[PDB]
This record gives sequence, structure tokens and C-alpha cells, in this order.
Amino acid sequence: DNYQELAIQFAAQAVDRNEIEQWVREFAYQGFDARRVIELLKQYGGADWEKDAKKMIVLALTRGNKPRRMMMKMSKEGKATVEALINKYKLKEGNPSRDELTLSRVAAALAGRTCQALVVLSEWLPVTGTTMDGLSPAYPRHMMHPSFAGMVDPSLPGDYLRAILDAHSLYLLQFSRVINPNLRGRTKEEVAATFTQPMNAAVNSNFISHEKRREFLKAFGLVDSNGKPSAAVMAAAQAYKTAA
Amino acid sequence: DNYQELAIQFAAQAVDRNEIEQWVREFAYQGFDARRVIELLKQYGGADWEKDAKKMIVLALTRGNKPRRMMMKMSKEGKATVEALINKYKLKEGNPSRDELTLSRVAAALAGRTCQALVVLSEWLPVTGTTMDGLSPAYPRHMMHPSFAGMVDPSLPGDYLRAILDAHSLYLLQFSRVINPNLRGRTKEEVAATFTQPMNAAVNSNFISHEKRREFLKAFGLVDSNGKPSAAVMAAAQAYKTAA
Amino acid sequence: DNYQELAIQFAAQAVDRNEIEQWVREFAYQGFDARRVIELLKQYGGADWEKDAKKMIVLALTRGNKPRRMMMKMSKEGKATVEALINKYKLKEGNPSRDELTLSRVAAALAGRTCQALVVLSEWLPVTGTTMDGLSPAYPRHMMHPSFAGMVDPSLPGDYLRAILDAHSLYLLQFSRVINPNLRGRTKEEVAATFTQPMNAAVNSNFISHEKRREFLKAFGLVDSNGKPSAAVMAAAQAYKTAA
Amino acid sequence: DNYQELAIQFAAQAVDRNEIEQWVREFAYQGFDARRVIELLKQYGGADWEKDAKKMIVLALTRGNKPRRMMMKMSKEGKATVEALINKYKLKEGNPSRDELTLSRVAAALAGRTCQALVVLSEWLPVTGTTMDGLSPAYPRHMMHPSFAGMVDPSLPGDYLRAILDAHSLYLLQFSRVINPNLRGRTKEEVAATFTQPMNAAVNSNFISHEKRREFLKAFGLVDSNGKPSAAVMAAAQAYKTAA
RNA sequence: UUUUUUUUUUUUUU
RNA sequence: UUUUUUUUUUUUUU
Repeated sequence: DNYQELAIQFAAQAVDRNEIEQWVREFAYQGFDARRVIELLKQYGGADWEKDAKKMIVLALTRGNKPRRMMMKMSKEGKATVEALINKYKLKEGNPSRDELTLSRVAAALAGRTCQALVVLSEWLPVTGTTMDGLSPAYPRHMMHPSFAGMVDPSLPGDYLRAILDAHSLYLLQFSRVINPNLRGRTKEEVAATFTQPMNAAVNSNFISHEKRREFLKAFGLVDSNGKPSAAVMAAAQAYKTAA
Repeated sequence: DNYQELAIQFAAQAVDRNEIEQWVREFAYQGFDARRVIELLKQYGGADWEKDAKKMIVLALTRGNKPRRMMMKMSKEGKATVEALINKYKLKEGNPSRDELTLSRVAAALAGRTCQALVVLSEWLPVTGTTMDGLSPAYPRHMMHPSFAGMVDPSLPGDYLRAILDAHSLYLLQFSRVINPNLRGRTKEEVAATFTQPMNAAVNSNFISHEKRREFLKAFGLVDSNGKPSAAVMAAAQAYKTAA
Repeated sequence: DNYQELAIQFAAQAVDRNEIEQWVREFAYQGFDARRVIELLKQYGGADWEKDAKKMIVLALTRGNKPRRMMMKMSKEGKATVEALINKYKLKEGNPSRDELTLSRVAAALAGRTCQALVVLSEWLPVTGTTMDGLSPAYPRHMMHPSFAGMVDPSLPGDYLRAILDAHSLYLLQFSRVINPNLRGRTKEEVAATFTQPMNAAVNSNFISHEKRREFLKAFGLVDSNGKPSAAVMAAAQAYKTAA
Repeated sequence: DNYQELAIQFAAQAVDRNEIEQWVREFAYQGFDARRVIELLKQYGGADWEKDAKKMIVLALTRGNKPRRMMMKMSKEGKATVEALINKYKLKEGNPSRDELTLSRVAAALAGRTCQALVVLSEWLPVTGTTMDGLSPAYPRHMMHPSFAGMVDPSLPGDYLRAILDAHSLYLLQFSRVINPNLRGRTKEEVAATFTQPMNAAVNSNFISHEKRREFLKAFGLVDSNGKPSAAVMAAAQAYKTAA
């Protein structure tokens, strides 16, 4: 009945630091977890999850993250395959609940495979290898997707780590402007402000150990035995420093 | 059938100023009323309204004003708590009917508790206390939310009142640009043009007396016994003058 | 079966100028017709249409063109009145089919009455009389709505006609920027490019004769017996030439 | 349960280039096919498809590509004709599935008839022939629609082909800015970047042979017996060079 | 904002 | 586009 008094009496109770912090942790933003993606893939796909994840990586890389929209301009065969994949994995577009699968999340969780596919798929990506070669010669094809950040060892020596991320950022700059048309008229620093947080989140995630991530970088020819980046990565990193 | 004659005859009847003014008052915009928020909280929550309002203040401050959207990136436990809060209090996003509760309205109506929570929640807010400290040292943590304006005594001496509002405006400038991305490229004066009207409406509302508001400012350490602002408030008020 | 041949055979038939022009006229854009608005008002409202149109003019002028949205911030009494008006007249928001009523269309069709209401409603409009007085002293209150263009005699001498339209355009410039926030950063010429076509359409409509429109302008004190605009209109027209 | 091991094992299997490429082809973007448009026209219309396609070309050229929206501002007769056309041909707006007809697709597939209609419809198009005449005298009326690109012979001698495309591009520049308001503040090169890919796709499509296309250009008076463009085409090609 | 943004390739329809 | 645009007034929640 006395609303002012009800508000004052409510304000009278002091803030319990322990209780309030327990609530902030409970309500906190839950970041991308590759384990949840693989769990959902296994749950919906069973023994077929790996073969279907290969198909979804090709869809994510060559057609994007909108399953129903990409179906509108597709062959009868492709349309039937994507329809079955949407029904089975309850595929959604964009950025929904973490209880949902997307083509981008499938590609991000299985980063090791995604980055290998990029060598073959190079000329069918939103920004082709040929386009990247015109900006920096022999541009590393394995860096040509945002999921590459999930293969980056954060324990690498500072300069070597910055060179890998700058090289990858040269792709991220071109890619973001092609798939996001409002970034086309913005500066390198403005476009970078949209991709650095999800890139760093992938670099610093606990999915795939530091050692296994460095083994991938070495196997793909991005770093040597001492973790020193290749001449192609150094070129791409310098091309990023110069880039508009 | 003779529409021109009907329009002429309609325009011929003299203007009844009493009738027109009665309709302007009847159709007038209905401003925010904290009493209605607390009434709805009591009606839906019963004996649980205060414990649930504490939870909703943590949600408003650390996750925002979109209950269904924040649930998409939350733990199973948090998701279950927010789901129950939405169902019980019929929580809506944005700016709906005044018959509806929102997390922002709960935080605004119980501004006294909201501002106390800010000391503990400082590093989980869209603009942290550490960021505010880099603009003005020992920035008042109690001013780091738009609901703080509801704790401002408009009867304070002019210079003391301007110092409190300028200090608080230093936060509102950073906060508005972080939560509203189209304001990021606009000047201090353009951003201020989006927060001054709701700020002044809270400062001049009839909810919580001038005396009780000044008791809160004194207890939060913002003003002394004479209503003179703290050195920290003065430093922020001055820092707002040279802020871009 | 032979799609190329089907396309060529279709292209072989020559375009019949008479037939094609009959189709362009049939499919042509149908402009605003005040007769259709009054007919719908009479059809839904019966003997109550005139009293309800007075209410809808007050709603259009002081709250805008979104019946369900304005109801969200309104008294129980006002909410009940607008709810009844929406159900009875099947009121829609924005720019729907010409078979539908809107608050803006009601105000536009009964321009004579709308412009008289503006003298009383001046301080409750999106751009007040006081605001207009600061740009041009004793700004004509009868010109303070887009529906005023429906009271303009196009047969007036050129200079007198341009002076009335320039004076009214000074309001249209302020009004368009207030109700349309994307026009706020645009030049006078860009803002004018959004209001000149609907303004000219109202000036050149066949609803209310040239003579009756000049009688309204004379009665409201906008032009003298010879159709020469008042000193206030000339000031407003010069203030428009200068305006940013 | 061991998600890191599952992701490592998945990334360990060698890339089957044959399998991946089979999936890129299956999932590849399906371009516009005029044969599919005519097939759907025949399937839904039967013996009435040609008479209805004439009506749909008038709608596409004078009212646009939004069937339900154009109906909102149309006569009772036109509204009834468009309602019947939407129901019969399951007409959609915008850019939907290739299994769907649109007014733009009907006009594009039967480009030969569309371009003939332009001579009669000139003053009812988004950019009129009179406006085009002010930029380049006696502007070719047959080029005043994007579907004209479907009548261009790519086997024409280089200079003659460039002259036809530059002349047509003078229209596409004006047209794109009128129907797309965000292009109004952009440069000639920025606007051209939105129309060159669909233009070139029509120029290089396999629908209607090179020889039949050149027969259309000759019959429309655009090129002589040797494929040399008319003086009017040359003047427009030259006017495109200095266009802003 | 915190692995997001998924654009073009007969579109954009003011 | 062709009587449209209906913003603020505890909002904007990235």
C-alpha cells in the first residue's frame, strides 16, 4: 500500500557480496563451448554425426550460416540433403541458444577439419585464395576462416603469436567486409573491432590443448619446430599492418 | 454522398476549446511510475517479490533488458531461474505498456538498492569502475547506472546539483555508447541528447522524497551533511567538461 | 517444351498501345482520396462519425499515427476510448491499403477542422508554436500540420502561392526531423525531398474547391481579400529561404 | 564423452578431395533460369499464361516487384486482377526460391516482350524516357529495364558490345538510385557495383541464342546489319563516361 | 560485444 | 516516392 516505504525497506537490506556474486555467476554470459556442439552432433546424428559434420563444414564454408535461405538457390539433390540435415540436427540460422546447432558452430567446434577443407574449397569461399594472394603472396589457405583462431596456441612466444593473429586478421578484414555489407565503408580498426573478441575467445578457449594446437600449426606449415611463423605468415602479418 | 459538403460543414462548427483540452489530457502520454512497478511486483510475487527483485536487479545490471535473449547464452541453472521469473512476473523486453514489468523498470523503481549493488557488480557492468577510474579517479560506483538519477535531490543547491548530474553524465556518456552502437560515432552533446530527458524525469519525479533522496546520497558518500558533493564527484563533474 | 521458342513467339506479338495503356491505368498507383476516408468514417461510425473524427484529430495531432503503440502509455480512460475507436473504425498504423483508416488519413481528409484545432493544440504538437516563434515571430498556427496543404488554393498568384508553401515548409522541415530521426542529420533540401510530393499532392487534389480553400486561408488570416499572404507568412517564407 | 579426442580423431582423417568437391557442386548456388520461369507460367496458367504474362510485365515495369504492397494503392478493378494473378501463379515478392514466380522474374524471362513494352510505357517507369533524354538525346527506350541485358549478344565485336553495355548502364545508374534509396548518396562506381554482376549474368546466359539476340537488337534499331550500334547508343555510351 | 556478421551471382521496386 | 515519416518524456541493453 505504501510503495515509497516498500522501496525504502527493500533498499534498507544491505547487499550481501557473496549472495550477489553467486547470482552474477549463475546469470553470466555463457561463451561458445565446442564440447556442447559435438555432444548435440552425437545426440542427433549417432553413428552418422562425422559424415554429416563433413557436409555441414562444406555448407558453412561455401554457402554460409542460413540453412533455409541457401536452400532457395540450390539443386533438388542439395535441397533434399540440407532439408534432412535441418530436421535431424534441428539446425538454426544466426546466433541462437547454446542448446541449438548452427552450420557456423559445427565448423567452429571441428576447427582442425574445417581449416584442412579450406585448401580444397579456396576458390568457393566468400574471399578466395586468389584474392588473398593479390594482397599477400602464397597467403596461408588454412587461415581462411574465423574457426582458424581455435587452432592458435596462445602459449607461443608473443611476437610469433602476434604474427599468426595479424596474418589471420588480414583474411578476417576481407571476409567481414564481404559477408557484412555495413563494414565495407568502415576503417580497418572499426572492422577489427567486430572480429577481435570472437577471435581471442577461440584462441583462449580450453578446447584442444596448447601442444595439440601447435602440432596442427606445424603440420599445416604455419610454424616451424620452434613455433616461428613461415615467411608466408610474416608477409600476411606485414600486409595487415599496411592494410586499409 | 456529398463528401466536400460534409467536410465543409464539419470544419464550420466552432472549436470547443474545453472539449479539445479534455481530450488532450485523456490521451496524454503516461510517464514512468515506480508505484505501478512495485504494485505489479507485489501482485505477481507475493511474499517472494523482494527476493526475486534482488535477482532481477542483478539481471538488469549484468545482462540487460532482454530476458528471452539473455537466456540464450546462460547456464541451465540461470536459464531455469530466468524462465521462472519471466512466467511469474510476465517480464517483457524493451519499452512496452505500463501494465508490464521489465528488468529495467524493476531496477529503476528500486533505484536505492540498484545503486548499492553497483559497488559489488562494478566489474560486470557494460562500463566497469576500472574504465571509469581511467577517466576520473575513484569514480563514484553508486552513479554507474541510469537509475541513479532517481536518487538525486533536485532541491540541492544549484552548483551541488549540477556537480552530481555532470559526474553521473560522465558514466551515461560511456554507458549509452556501449549499449547503443549507433551513438559510438556521435559527439558528447549528441549522446547527451538521448539521456538528459529520462535522467531529468527521474531527478524531478515525485517517487521518494527530496529528504529521503538526500539521506541516500549522504549514506552512499556522494554528499556531506550540508549536501556538498565529495571530492570524487567534483573530479568527475570536471572530467565531464573535457570528455569527448 | 521449347522454352526459348515460347519466349520468342511471346515476343513476336507486337505491343498494342491501347491495350497496354488500358492496363497501366488499371494498375496505376491510387493517390489519397479524402472522399474514401469520409465514406469509411460514415460507414463504420454512422451518426457518431463527426464526434469520433474530432477525437481522432486530437489523437493524430498530439499522439501520432500508431494507435496500439500510443495506448501503451495512456490513462485507463484514454486506453478504453482508443480501443473502442480501433475496433469501430478498424484503425491501422502507418500507410496501409486505401480501404483502411488511419489517424493521419482522418486528419488529412478533414483538413479544415484539423488546422483550426492546431491553435488550441499548439503546445502539445511534436513541434510547438513557441518553438516555431523562435524561428519566425507569430508563426501561423494553422500551418502547423502536413494536412494544411489540403487548404492551399493552387490558383493563387505564383509569388503568393510560393510564400504560403515556403512558410508551411518551415514547419514541415522541423516536424519531419522530429518525427523521423534519420532526417535529423540531413540538409534542408534532403528533408524537403521527403515532404514536397505529399504536400503538392494535397495542394493539387480535387477535394475542396479553389474558392472554398481561399475562403479558409482568408478566415484563418493567412491571406487578405486579394490573396496576398500576411506579414507572418512572409516572415516564415523568408525564414525558410535562410533555414538550415 | 572425450570431446577433445573426438575432435582430434575427426581432424586426423585425410581430406577426400573427390568427396568434398562432389558436395560443393551439390550445394552450389543455383542461378536464374528463364526456362524454369516459363515452365511455371505454363503449369499455373495453361492456355492463359501469355495473356497473364503481358499483364505481369505491365505490373513489373510500372508498379514493381511487390504484388501485395502495390495492391494497397490500386483501383478495385486492378486489385481484383492482381489478386487473381497472385493466387493463380503463387506470386511472391523479392528474391525467393527458384520454385517461385515473381513479377521481376516474369519480365526477365520474357525480356524480348518487356523491352518492346518500354517504348509505350516510357513515361510510367521509375526513370522516364524524358529524364533519360535530358542526359543523352533520343536515349534508346528498349534499354530502359534491367531485363535488356538478356537481349545483349556477347559475341558482338568488343567495342560494339562495350557501347551497348555502357549506354544501358546510363539507365541502370538512374534506375538503381530511384528504386534503392541507400544508393542515392553513392558514386557511379558504387552503384555500378550493385548492377554489373546481374547484368553480366543476363548478357552471358544460355537463354536465347547469340543470333536471335542480335536479331532483337537489329529489330529494336539498336545495332545495324553488321552489329554496329546506332548514333543514339554511341551518344549514351559517351554520356555514361561523364555521368556522376 | 564475449566464435559473431553469411553479402553477391537477373538483384534492389523508392 | 505520389498526404508519407509519428521520435522524445526512466529510454537505448551492444
